[PDB]
Amino acid sequence: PGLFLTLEGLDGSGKTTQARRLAAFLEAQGRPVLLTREPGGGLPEVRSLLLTQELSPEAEYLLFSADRAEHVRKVILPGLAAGKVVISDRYLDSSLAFQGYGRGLPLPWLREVAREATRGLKPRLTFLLDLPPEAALRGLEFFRRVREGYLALARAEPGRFVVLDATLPEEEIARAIQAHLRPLL
Amino acid sequence: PGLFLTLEGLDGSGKTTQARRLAAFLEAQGRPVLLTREPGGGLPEVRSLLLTQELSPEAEYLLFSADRAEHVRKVILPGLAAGKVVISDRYLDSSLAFQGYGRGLPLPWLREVAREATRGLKPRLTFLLDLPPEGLEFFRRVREGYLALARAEPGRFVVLDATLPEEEIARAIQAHLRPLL
Ligand SMILES: [Mg+2]
Ligand SMILES: [Mg+2]
Ligand SMILES: [Mg+2]
Ligand SMILES: [Mg+2]
Ligand SMILES: [Mg+2]
Ligand SMILES: [Mg+2]
Ligand SMILES: [Mg+2]
Ligand SMILES: [Mg+2]
Repeated sequence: PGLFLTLEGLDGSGKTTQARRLAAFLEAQGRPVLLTREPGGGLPEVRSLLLTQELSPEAEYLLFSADRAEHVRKVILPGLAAGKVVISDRYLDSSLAFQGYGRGLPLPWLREVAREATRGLKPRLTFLLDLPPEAALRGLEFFRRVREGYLALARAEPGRFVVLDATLPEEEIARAIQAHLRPLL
Repeated sequence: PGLFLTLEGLDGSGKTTQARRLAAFLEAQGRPVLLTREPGGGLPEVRSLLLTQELSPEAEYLLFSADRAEHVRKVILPGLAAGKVVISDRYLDSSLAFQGYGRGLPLPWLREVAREATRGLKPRLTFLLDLPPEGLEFFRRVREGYLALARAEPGRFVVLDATLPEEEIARAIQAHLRPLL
């Protein structure tokens, strides 16, 4: 038991919708599931703080890392230990795309920080809902750096990333996630 | 140039009292000074997050580091660039002693996190007010941890007996500084 999955992409890429549909799919199959998300699954106040405040990228990354540290320890690892499929809407790859490719932080430092923040926990599969910023349902150069950063991450770890066309019908996307998922159960 | 100084120790060691007196002493010597402190110097709200019940040592450190990162960029480096004496009541060594020696986090990771957080900025001198720790086992660890950090960097740390009268401590800080004036 225990299966750790994540969803990634730009805000408005369909992640919550696809996390919900994946939950329901797994509920329909009798498989215990836990939905969670970042930011805020570890330290809710990190999410609400950063709604109205803009910090250096380093400080932003470090707040998200503290939230992720609590999130992994109090939510994700306990859920996995109970044998659940734990699905996180955003995880480490979010910081790497947004604070790294987006705001310019060096990836090897981000990962060194993450190593103890996440206790080395990595998803078995990560679904990237890929689209241009203009297609997001909810400046443009920044968001394009993020989109490309995600695609770069996916190219480096083709054993973990599944890249999906986020502009396809939500049902069609969900059925694609289910086919990629079927061999792992 | 600008001069970066820190004060360290357990809570109740007098390090805040000495930070305040040093600032006034330099400020009455005409030298422009910036008095600041951690936690709160970079992200004043960090104080709320740090009080979270059952916070993991990793998360606690990462919170202090977030404040520290903002502190260095927005307050300390600009102060130093203006040629001020910048005095910080607590800096990185507080995390090394409390979250490393106290809560058990590995020092090399703490330092690697710190290297971008702080942008490598080290105090020229750090005044450690050494107070006997009287849970107690945790404060013994922290107290001894601080002494170990001082032993490792004997040019940077000035270890002072925190039970001496306050004005004697102030005079001993002043004497260590006079060669940088
Ligand atoms: Mg991920
Ligand atoms: Mg992290
Ligand atoms: Mg730090
Ligand atoms: Mg210090
Ligand atoms: Mg500090
Ligand atoms: Mg190191
Ligand atoms: Mg001590
Ligand atoms: Mg040292």
